[PDB]
Amino acid sequence: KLVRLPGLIDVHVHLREPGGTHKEDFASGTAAALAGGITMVCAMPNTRPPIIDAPALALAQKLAEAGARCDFALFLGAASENAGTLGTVAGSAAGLKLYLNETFSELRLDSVVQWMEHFETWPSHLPIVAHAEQQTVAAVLMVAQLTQRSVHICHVARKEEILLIKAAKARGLPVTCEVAPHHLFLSHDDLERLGPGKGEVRPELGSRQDVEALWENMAVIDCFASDHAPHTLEEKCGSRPPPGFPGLETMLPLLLTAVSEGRLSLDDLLQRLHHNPRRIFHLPPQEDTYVEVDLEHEWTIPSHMPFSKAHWTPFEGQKVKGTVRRVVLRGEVAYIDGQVLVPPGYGQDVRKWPQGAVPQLP
Amino acid sequence: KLVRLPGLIDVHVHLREPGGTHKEDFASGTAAALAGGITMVCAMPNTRPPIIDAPALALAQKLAEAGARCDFALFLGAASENAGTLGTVAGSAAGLKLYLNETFSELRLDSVVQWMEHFETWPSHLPIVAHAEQQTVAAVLMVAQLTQRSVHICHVARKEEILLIKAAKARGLPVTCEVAPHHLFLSHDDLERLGPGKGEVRPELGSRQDVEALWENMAVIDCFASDHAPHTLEEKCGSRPPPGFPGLETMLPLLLTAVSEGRLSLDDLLQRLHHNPRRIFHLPPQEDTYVEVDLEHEWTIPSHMPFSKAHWTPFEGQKVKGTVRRVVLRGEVAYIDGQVLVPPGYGQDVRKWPQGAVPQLP
Ligand SMILES: NC(=O)N[C@@H](CC(=O)O)C(=O)O
Ligand SMILES: NC(=O)N[C@@H](CC(=O)O)C(=O)O
Ligand SMILES: [Zn+2]
Ligand SMILES: [Zn+2]
Ligand SMILES: [Zn+2]
Ligand SMILES: [Zn+2]
Ligand SMILES: [Zn+2]
Ligand SMILES: [Zn+2]
Ligand SMILES: [Zn+2]
Ligand SMILES: [Zn+2]
Repeated sequence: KLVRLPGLIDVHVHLREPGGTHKEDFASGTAAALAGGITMVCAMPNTRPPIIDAPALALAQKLAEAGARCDFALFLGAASENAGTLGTVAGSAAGLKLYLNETFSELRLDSVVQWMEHFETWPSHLPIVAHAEQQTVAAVLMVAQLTQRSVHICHVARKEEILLIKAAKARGLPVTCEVAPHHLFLSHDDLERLGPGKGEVRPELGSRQDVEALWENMAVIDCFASDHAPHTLEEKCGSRPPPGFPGLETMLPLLLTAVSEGRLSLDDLLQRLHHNPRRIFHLPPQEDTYVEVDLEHEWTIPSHMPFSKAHWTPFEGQKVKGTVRRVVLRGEVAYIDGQVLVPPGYGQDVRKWPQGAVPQLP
Repeated sequence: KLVRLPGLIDVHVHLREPGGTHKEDFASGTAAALAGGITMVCAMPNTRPPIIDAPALALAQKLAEAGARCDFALFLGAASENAGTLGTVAGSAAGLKLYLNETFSELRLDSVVQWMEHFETWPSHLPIVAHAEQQTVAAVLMVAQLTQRSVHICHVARKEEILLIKAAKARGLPVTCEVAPHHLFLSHDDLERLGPGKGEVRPELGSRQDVEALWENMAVIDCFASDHAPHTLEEKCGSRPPPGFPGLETMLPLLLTAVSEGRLSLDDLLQRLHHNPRRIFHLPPQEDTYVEVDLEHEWTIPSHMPFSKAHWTPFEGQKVKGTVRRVVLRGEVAYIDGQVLVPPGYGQDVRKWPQGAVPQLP
């Protein structure tokens, strides 16, 4: 007996095209999404070239329309030079992404004044998301208040961060957040097995107390999002390991395992992988789109999942219960039992759909 | 320049059919919905016969399928005799409605033990909503905790209630709520004009401080819902006035006026009349469905709106800015500039759509 889920949405993925296609491309990363029960992805802008201007966005749109197998929206990235220049193209993006800490990105921002300039110039009705760790969460919240608008915090990883966000929500402030599976299912206790190269990720793996705090504060977590961040094993284990884990293919199995154990409900999961992504990013419905899962199937995560070009996973050896059996996307069988059945280019840019524009006052 | 909104959802309406069709019927009440920019309604069970058993639900379903012009879901009502009897039909309903205070209903419940029995027997994945005023909010929240599940509070009207819910949300409890337009836009100050018969409503009109508290605590309000509760003028002004206001045709114009004044954003409105109704009640998308509004049109609410058989309104004389110009429902023009263009029976029971079933574990 299979359970029918709606089309799940991952608001934080790295698909590496353009410029990093040995790590992943639209075709492989969206194959990984479908096999993970994800029918729509929002792709981050820290590509090569980075998606920080209209020409780069135009290139990325065509690459995605030609390669993606599931539907998508593309983020724009904030830079030290582009505030006030994105107004014509802003509504065509998923949102604007700010990189406020050190990670796998060249998109620095040297001053909180540059953050303020982005919050002041980006259209006020369109999403802003931030990589903002520890005190940076409080700092970007201050900027959001000074400019009288909302902010969404990416990959919340620490007790410190979730409690800060909790306090802000208690004061009625417009902040939402997401949490990635590795910050719920891995911790410092896994660093010995992973080793120092594989274990590199930003935000770093937290303590057991960090993990426990995120679970205890599930009500504060608006979304789950993988932060699928593929790099090859050679890169992860070489002389300058880049931070990040692949995660599209493992996210839903890990979370289904937790549902089966009573750690959260099926509804809690569907709020965080479907309804709340829709409402925070004003992402449209996908007609005739659903995911069939088998909640009884027990299996062990292998050394690499089938699709991501990362060809490794930090969750190797974990026992899970729940698997994706079938995905239907806009009336076509997209995935069955390990076979992707829609070609590169089947996926579409949801921001071009009439129902995918973010509503605004004239 | 018109603004395109998604199809709005009203999770709390009284359509009076069966048994009260001089006040409203499915055809007139859903005409009123469309003219108010509402494309899906959830109809309360305090009809004659009340929708408290499978035969009554079967009757109501056929009446709604034949009369409704927009899409709908039907609530079941809790009674003193039906706990544990609704399991076969529960998933076909919008949810289960508990009447916990005195109002226009015969659906009493004499004991909190009966509340507990409903919370214990109703399927745990399906919505429960309550008419629960003042301390009754705290009491039903206690029952929800004892039985380890969620509850949604209907028509929150008082500072006392919104602050209680706020405290519960700060403790991570699974409670949501809605607010009706008359508790945002009318107060004790309007009782002299309305008079004692027209002014009868449950919850009663609040003080200026109650109204101010709901506005100040907008972040706590998950949904707007009209509690469209039509009665004729003769009934409202006769010897035993029933409580309730019609409200489908005035809700969106009143709220658009508030958006235009900067009291809440367009997004705040769309969360509360579209995204949050969807996610709390697991209501499906409506394909090719949207509402076009004119935000500049100023007008004064007349003594009765065109469609509701109530043929009166408590908002008469209020100046509003914003009007519904066009509604498209599932690819057909449903409403233009005062003309309803879909017949009775165009609307469908969204719980019968494959995408309209509430997901559950096997
Ligand atoms: N999280 C990571 O460790 N790496 C991400 C970037 C990010 O989300 O910061 C990547 O793109 O590799
Ligand atoms: N609110 C009212 O005053 N009346 C409503 C019932 C209700 O929502 O309690 C009605 O059905 O007339
Ligand atoms: Zn990041
Ligand atoms: Zn993110
Ligand atoms: Zn990232
Ligand atoms: Zn939206
Ligand atoms: Zn009521
Ligand atoms: Zn209600
Ligand atoms: Zn009611
Ligand atoms: Zn749902």
